Amino acid sequence: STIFSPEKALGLLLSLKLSKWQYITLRETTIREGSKEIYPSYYKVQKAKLQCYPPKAFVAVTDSSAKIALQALLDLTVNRIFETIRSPDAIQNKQLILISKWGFDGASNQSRYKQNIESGQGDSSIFMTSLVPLKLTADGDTVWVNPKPCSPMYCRPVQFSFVKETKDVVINEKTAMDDEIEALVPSKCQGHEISHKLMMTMIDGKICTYLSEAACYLCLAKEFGLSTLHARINVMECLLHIAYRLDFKKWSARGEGHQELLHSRKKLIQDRFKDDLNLLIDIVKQGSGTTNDGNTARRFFEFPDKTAAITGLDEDLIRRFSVILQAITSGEIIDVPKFKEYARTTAEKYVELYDWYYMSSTVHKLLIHGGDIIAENAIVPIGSLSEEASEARNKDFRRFREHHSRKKSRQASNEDILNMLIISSDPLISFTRPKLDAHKRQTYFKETVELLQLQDQ
Amino acid sequence: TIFSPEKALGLLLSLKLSKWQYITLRETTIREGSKEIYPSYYKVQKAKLQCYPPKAFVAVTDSSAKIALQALLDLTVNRIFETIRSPDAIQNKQLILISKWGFDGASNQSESGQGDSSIFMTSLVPLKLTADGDTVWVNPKPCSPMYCRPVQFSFVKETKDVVINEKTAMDDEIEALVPSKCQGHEISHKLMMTMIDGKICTYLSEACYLCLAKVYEFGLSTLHARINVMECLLHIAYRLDFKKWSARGEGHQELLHSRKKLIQDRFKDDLNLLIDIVKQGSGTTNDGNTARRFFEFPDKTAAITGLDEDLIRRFSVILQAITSGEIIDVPKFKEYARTTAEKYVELYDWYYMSSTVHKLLIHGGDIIAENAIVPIGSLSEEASEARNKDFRRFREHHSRKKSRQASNEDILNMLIISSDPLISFTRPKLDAHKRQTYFKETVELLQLQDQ
Ligand code: NA
Ligand SMILES: [Zn+2]
Ligand SMILES: [Zn+2]
Repeated sequence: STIFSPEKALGLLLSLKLSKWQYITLRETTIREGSKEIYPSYYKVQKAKLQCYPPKAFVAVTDSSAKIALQALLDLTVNRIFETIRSPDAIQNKQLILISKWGFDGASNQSRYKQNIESGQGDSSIFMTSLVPLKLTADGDTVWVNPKPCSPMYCRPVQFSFVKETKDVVINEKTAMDDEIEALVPSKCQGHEISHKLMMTMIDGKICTYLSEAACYLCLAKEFGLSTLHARINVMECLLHIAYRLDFKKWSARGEGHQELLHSRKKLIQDRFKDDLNLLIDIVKQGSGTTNDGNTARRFFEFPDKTAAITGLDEDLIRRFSVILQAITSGEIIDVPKFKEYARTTAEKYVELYDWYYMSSTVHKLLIHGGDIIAENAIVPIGSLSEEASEARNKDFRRFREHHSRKKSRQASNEDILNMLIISSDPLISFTRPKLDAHKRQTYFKETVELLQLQDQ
Repeated sequence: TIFSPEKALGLLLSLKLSKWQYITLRETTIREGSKEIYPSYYKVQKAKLQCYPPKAFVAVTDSSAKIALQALLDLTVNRIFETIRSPDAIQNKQLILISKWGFDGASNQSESGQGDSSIFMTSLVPLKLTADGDTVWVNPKPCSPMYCRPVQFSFVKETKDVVINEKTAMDDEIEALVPSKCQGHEISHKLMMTMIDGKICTYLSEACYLCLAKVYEFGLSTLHARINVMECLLHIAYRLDFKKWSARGEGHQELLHSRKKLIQDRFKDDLNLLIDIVKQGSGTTNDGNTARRFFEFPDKTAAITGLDEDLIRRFSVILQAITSGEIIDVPKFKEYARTTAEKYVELYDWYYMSSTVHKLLIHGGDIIAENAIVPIGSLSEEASEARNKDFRRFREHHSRKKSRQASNEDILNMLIISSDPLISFTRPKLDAHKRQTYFKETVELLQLQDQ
């Protein structure tokens, strides 16, 4: 009776970032011109939103943290997965196997630059634990399978607190998860009974050394959890470091008078980013040396034509690295053979231009082993997704503050972001969301969509 | 296509849609099996170009922006003709377009941005198109910003000088007005400077009959109406402890100041509002943005100030009707003002009502009825607030020296698009913003109850 389902409307809502009253006015104004099979009522959309939420008795929103009980979240997901299977009349109901993925990561944030003058409340540092469902197995066969195993569209939020990622809080979160994992592991839906097998694979290198108290093969033709956030930042930094040394073109600035003009070049480029782009590109807040958020790296690659004029780097190289990071962070399906050729050539262009600066471990793992990592669905979006939430609460806090107190508006923000994270990671809602945002449509390059083989023009 | 490019462009403004929100909205609407809905953004952008006057006086500096009204009137006349049902007006030997003009200034507070951020805007409104004395076209919203054509806005504090400076600078371009041309008809222009308050009139020159309601002390500025009523309510709130008009008295000043800071503190911990904060010269630099938030939540403001909630919402509903620019049910408004007035004396007969509150409640119906409400000012404020947002977006991809003009360039255009006669003819009766904020009593006064 309506072109857009209430759930499909909710998709269009997220894909466009439309407000409640923009959608109501969009509806009314589109009716008054003679067509009502298009959009449902917002009453129907609000109900579709409510259907994504888990029960209110399992959701803990403080002025600090936010937590869902892992039992409640898995059961919620199972139900919404069944509503996307073509004919959920499966034969094995004695046992279904839902294979799921989990992990955690942390991101930082800065609201312009405001020291001794705070623009609101919030630690500007978020720590999020997430879960992703992978395969639905009955007697050894695939019944339903995740179409985007590394997209944030299936990155369910479990518990995010606005705390810095300590070695302790990592171990604290592992045992806090392992216990609620090791304790309860059943589920029920639509007559079938579903057990859960969880794998902690959304983990980077530093977390692994924590949990244990503690190499290429020489790189054959004839590897770890790659964070989208970590890839985007450590490549910007690698490109910046090359830019500072363009005067002498040597990896080590240890030589006679090289350090003298590296700092000279670095200050020229730092100033160029501030007045040409309003970017604090390498400005340090004494937190071991590089307080560059994912926001800073995102804007460093947003305009390859301009970053090259600022840094003195080659535009071809910069655009190549940006297109790659876009494909990674989209969460969409990447044409692995088409990607490997693009990565293999980007590497060739690197040594063509800057063979003197050795490739960072992150750049090596990206360009040289990135094709395989994509192919084995081993890319971790908790990082970038955790940051995008932080940017979105500080936005919500500045909106709620105008009619609520600080301690109350700070929780109304944690309440709303948990919801926004649930709708966006909902299997039935994500089942009909556009392959690329209005944001992704505007920003992604010609080469990027070509790598994603997207017919979502 | 269901939406015309101009009608889509209206939907664009009414929703505050970005270029890429509209493109994705279109694509996503096709991908679900329906094309006939929205036109291309190139066709929408072409419609935007059609509102602009030529390179004749695209004058956007790092400071000001100005259009010659000859180019603007000819522009307006042409866009007015595109809205008449049957332009078979036989009498074309002389057409009389009667238009309205004036100017007003607004201030602003928030220094990280660029700009003096105090704006002074001169605007023009077309009223009637006369053929041999007969109505050919008539303004459907004579006080709405939807027909408030911008002539020149400079970022200057409204000085005594710049008023007279603007008066003769406008007066000269008047006598030099050649009759406009469109569709074989010849249109002469008669302008009246009535969008003017009492302040401007005493400059140019170097009352109640014992009250009788069934210009009217010059009219009513929407910007000044919201501020001078908020301030009147606050002054009542500060003196609630002793219930006397005079702030003098035995230690009254001591507890009046105590109440004023109590309420000022409530408006910060509850609302993040600077209610009477001064940055220059022992003053009361309350923005039009500040008055909008003072009335946005009458149930909450009343707990803060200790005032009667009914009264606050009543004053808010009225100021919303005034500022909407839409047509107000004059008989239904007069009854609403005349009852709000009764409620005022019911609660606070001890505080004499300010002249602005008197003019509104007692003479406001008639001022509405004679379309004597001036939106210059609030429009200048919404423009000023909208440049600071473009500056914050353009700066993040452009230098300051260019972003300071790219903002002035874009704001003049959006003031033109919003004041374009053909676009406003098919614009939604009330914004997406007005949907969320306007109260039931407000919509009923505009009689938009079912839209
Ligand atoms: Na508005
Ligand atoms: Zn290797
Ligand atoms: Zn009177």
